[PDB]
Amino acid sequence: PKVYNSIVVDAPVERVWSRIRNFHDFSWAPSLIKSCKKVGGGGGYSVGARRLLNGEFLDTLIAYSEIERRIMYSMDEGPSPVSSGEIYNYVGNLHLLPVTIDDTTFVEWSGSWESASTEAVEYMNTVYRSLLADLAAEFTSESRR
Amino acid sequence: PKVYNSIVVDAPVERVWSRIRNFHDFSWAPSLIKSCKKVGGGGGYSVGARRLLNGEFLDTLIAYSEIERRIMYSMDEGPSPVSSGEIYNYVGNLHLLPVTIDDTTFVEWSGSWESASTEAVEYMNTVYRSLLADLAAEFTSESRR
Amino acid sequence: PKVYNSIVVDAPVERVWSRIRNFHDFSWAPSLIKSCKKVGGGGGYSVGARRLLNGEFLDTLIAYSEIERRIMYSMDEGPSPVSSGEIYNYVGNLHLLPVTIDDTTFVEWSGSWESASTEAVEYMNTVYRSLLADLAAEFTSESRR
Amino acid sequence: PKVYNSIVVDAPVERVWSRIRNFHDFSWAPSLIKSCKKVGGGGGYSVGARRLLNGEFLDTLIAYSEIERRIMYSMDEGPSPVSSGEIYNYVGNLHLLPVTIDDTTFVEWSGSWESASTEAVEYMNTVYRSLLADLAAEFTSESRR
Repeated sequence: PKVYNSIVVDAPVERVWSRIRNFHDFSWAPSLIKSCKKVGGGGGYSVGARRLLNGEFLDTLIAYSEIERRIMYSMDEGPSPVSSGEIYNYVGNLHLLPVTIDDTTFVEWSGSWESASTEAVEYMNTVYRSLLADLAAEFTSESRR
Repeated sequence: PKVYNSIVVDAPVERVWSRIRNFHDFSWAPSLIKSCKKVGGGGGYSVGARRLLNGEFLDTLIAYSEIERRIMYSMDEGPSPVSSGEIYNYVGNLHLLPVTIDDTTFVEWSGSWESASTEAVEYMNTVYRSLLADLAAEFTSESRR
Repeated sequence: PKVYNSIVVDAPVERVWSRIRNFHDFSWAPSLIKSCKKVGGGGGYSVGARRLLNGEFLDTLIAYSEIERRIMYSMDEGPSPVSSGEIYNYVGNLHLLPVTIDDTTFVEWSGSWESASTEAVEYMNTVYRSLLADLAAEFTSESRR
Repeated sequence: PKVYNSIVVDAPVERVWSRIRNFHDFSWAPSLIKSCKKVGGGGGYSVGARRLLNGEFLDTLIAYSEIERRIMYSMDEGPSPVSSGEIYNYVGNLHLLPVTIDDTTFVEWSGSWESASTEAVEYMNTVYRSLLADLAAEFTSESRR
């Protein structure tokens, strides 16, 4: 199955990227993400780097693009209904584009995986919408004053 | 050289696509496009189809994606400073994405070409911004009532 | 689930493309494809075009790229284990690249779908390998004399 | 302008990738590359990493994909005719695909840049063909014994 969620953020793309570009800095989504621990070697832009979030999501960075402003990762472990016992080949894909007419930012987040069920679809929609909502709340049409 | 312009349109992506999806229907950008004539065989979604706009832009459809909502074309002839005597390998790339949180539409338009100069850069920025501005004006935050 | 199969064909990419580029001409894979009937409007390069193969595979063209030499389609109906009762969102993706050093052709064919099982994986591997094998047999290192 | 060169290598894709996957290890192309020095922070898979080759090519890693087996970089400095005084926005794109039928590897290398001339086209074709030729020579149809 797969999910796709997107929002427009009232801040220039360079600023939004500067904030989210580090695979080991998730401080920008404090609602859902309570802890983000580096695991394995490699820094925040090093493909192969890993992280553990909330003590239960284990992610590996599988692709990074400075030029396209994209971060892609596998979710290697997670809580039900996205545990490794119920899904496989989970790939997350977070990507920015400029909205040039008013110098804002389009943010898209895709997820896809294999599974015998669609049980995880609602759950990841909820997760991604929360993460994106934090990102938007940080860059408001008035927070840009 | 290349150009990139984008806007957010206050209408659902299915509606925006329905309006722009036909390579031979350019009625949605009346400010700059005064006439759009079919040239050669193939309909509005047929790769290889061609069109003449304003009696001076000759375009060929070189790629079309219903699934990705993308139209790509070569500009084979055009007025200075985008005539075939001054540039080559012009490719235009028009593409939609949904903004899911509020059910709006992100629209991006890219152009790239080869040239001894950048003289065409300002000119195409002006063209694309006008075309996109028509698209936005048609789908206003209030025109969605 | 998904499948991916590829081969190298001893013929220039322009020749291979010329042979496979028509969504309604499948005469190049006579082993598995016994009949290919046009369904609905639109010609062989018209996105939206449909075809029925062997009286049981119903395909729709969902993307076409002359510039990238790619054909993408949904399989809307098929025999078990790829019937619409057992899988959904089947997308096939057939794409050519030149092998420039000796002027040959790389051919890749991808398939992906959603399903409660992987039962269709072996089956589509078998189908794609047969189709590609026909393509190769037609363009041999000696058939290029 | 741009260049595109490709070859088929008689070795499995995992082996070819293992050999070329490190932005700071260029030992696989000894014909043209005599020295490869790390510059700046970040390791061989860290986007932002830089290198100096032959004391004259300064490259920065701008994208890396483990999942797609791709390395992309900007050439920030180089000898004429690819010096920063004569070209700009040089991007190199090195990418592997499996040839599944016989378990070999397709290798493609693209380059693109902006320039008032095409003088660099022949020159980069020559460079890329040499680099690829080293890669092939290392993995021969008999070196796989």
